[PDB]
Amino acid sequence: GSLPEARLRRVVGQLDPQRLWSTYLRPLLVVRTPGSPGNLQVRKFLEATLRSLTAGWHVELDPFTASTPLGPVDFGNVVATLDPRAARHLTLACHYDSKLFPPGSTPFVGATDSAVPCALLLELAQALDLELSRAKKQAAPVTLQLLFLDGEEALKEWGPKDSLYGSRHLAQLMESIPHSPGPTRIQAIELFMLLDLLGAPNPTFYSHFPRTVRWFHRLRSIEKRLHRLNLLQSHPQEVMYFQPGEPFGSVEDDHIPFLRRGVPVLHLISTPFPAVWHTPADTEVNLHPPTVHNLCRILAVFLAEYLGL
Ligand SMILES: COc1ccc(NC(=S)NCCCn2ccnc2)cc1OC
Ligand SMILES: [Zn+2]
Repeated sequence: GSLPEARLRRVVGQLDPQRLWSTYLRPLLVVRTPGSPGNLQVRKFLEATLRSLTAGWHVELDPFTASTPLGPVDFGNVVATLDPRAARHLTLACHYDSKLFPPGSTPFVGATDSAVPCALLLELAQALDLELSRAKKQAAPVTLQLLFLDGEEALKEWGPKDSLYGSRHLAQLMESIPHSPGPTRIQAIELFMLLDLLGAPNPTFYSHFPRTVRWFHRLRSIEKRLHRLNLLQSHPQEVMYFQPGEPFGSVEDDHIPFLRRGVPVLHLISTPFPAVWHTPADTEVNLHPPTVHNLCRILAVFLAEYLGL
């Protein structure tokens, strides 16, 4: 089910690039390492923004303390589920923490990693609010869930035990909570789409999981179409972002604890990584706004086709 063209143009017209940039992105671009005041302030900002949406999302924190290389630290995942009555949901996810670096440099704000992914989820929820509201009122069978995960990044060196604090905790939590039909909230996740490392110029994505390749092909088909319809900028070839063929390698990320429990995953991560990755230069001024908005348009069409909005 692809959107009719006139309806596609209306959905793209519901996006507001200034809102995405100023209302959703800019407030995130602060140091927000786990346990920090700035991380708490970004967590509160995400929650209050999500609760304001007219669709009436269920918004809850998953708070926990875990041992880290810095000692005990408190983490909190933000979990927004549009209709908690629904059997299942499309889940879109990203991490809202920023990686800790030691004092004495320009502060690391992780603009691509992952402030842009967070702002994209907020803008999609806002831009499709009316249709999401009306689909919930119709008791649609598949709802939408947005996860803003804390503690993706290593606190002092990446490995199985110093990374993915929020996603490890949340997948285990969901496994422990019954859901109908379920039998647990893990089985309610129909597709887990993880956005990471977005906003740099010239991203390239590959399909990381054969099991979900049909959704990857759908994103490619949407890129192609929007290009044809003169709705992408700085996009001189038909297919630039969604590359065919095998990936250059897999990337450990917040999907792992869900993948291991049998959840279907699509990993929407640029590979190669942004040039600025894990340097202090991963900032607003180094983002490529036309690429951010192109990605937002592709995702908005994807979301509207996936949920029948
Ligand atoms: C510089 O290019 C790379 C460096 C390392 C890896 N390998 C892994 S397993 N990375 C895990 C990344 C986790 N993450 C996501 C966001 N911030 C951190 C791959 C890279 O290019 C494909
Ligand atoms: Zn990172």
